[PDB]
Parts: sequence; C-alpha cells; structure tokens
Amino acid sequence: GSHMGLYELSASNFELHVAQGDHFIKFFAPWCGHCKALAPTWEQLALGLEHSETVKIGKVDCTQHYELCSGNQVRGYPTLLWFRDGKKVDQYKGKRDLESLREYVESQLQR
Repeated sequence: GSHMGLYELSASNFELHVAQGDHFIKFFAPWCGHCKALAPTWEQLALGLEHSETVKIGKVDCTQHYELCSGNQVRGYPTLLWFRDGKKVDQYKGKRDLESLREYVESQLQR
C-alpha cells in the first residue's frame, strides 16, 4: 500500500535517510484514529512534493519501529517532526490541513 512521494522508513534506514536535506515525517500507529483521519492529507502532501529537490515526506510506524519513536521523543500520535541534515528540528503542532502543512514546509525551506 505505497503512495507516490511518501517514504516509509524503518529502523534500518531512517537515520541514513534523514541525514541530508530536509524531511517532514509522520510518526503514527495503525490503531490511532487521528492518524487515520490525517492519512489522505499526508498522501496529498507527499504527492505534491514528490519532485522536490529540497524536502522529502516520510512516515514511521511506531508499532513496528518503536525505538525510532522513543528516540525522537514521540509519545503519542500522530507526531509530525521536521529533520534537517540528520537532526530533529521541530515538533509541528499547528493545523494539519494540507494548505497549512504546505505553508509550514515552505517556512522551513528558506535556507
């Protein structure tokens, strides 16, 4: 069940994946109702940014790769984190609609 533009990371590849550039990652659990509610929006976000040279859109299933989650202080879901050049930058707690997410992405790509 893959989606264009949307990376699905694992414990093996997560740190290597976020090492360069900017990343916006959805940490989720399949059981989480708010996560289900957000999933189509996140898929739209990924599709629209599929060809970006500056940001990649990802997700991590914290039921499968929990150490990634606890190691990034993820304690509930969905948690939307920004990474830049291998480091955790922000925990985005703003509005989660597509246009708000796009505006946040653009705000984090001013360098």
